[PDB]
Amino acid sequence: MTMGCRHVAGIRTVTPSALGCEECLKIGSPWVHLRICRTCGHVGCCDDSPHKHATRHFHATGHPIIEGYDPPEGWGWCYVDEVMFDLSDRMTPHNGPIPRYV
Ligand SMILES: [Zn+2]
Ligand SMILES: [Zn+2]
Repeated sequence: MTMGCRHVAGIRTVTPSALGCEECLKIGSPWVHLRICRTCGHVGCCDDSPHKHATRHFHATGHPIIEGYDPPEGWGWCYVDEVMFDLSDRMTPHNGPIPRYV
């Protein structure tokens, strides 16, 4: 899909902390789509969502590469690069059934 930047060389297959955006789950609120780090395994709603968990989390932890978990297409977005590359065979397995609200 896209040439992976050096950041990709340090990402692995991780395990999600929840069945969706943990922050949204804390208040029982829906999400649009989910982005999980290929590092800490923590999930978050995209910046397309008004909650913006993935973006604030990125700034908080420094995890620039996220994967679409809610849409398990198998791609990795690197915030600092703005490039979306392929993770088709490395895609994170489901730890449960993700509640698609939207
Ligand atoms: Zn990068
Ligand atoms: Zn993270």
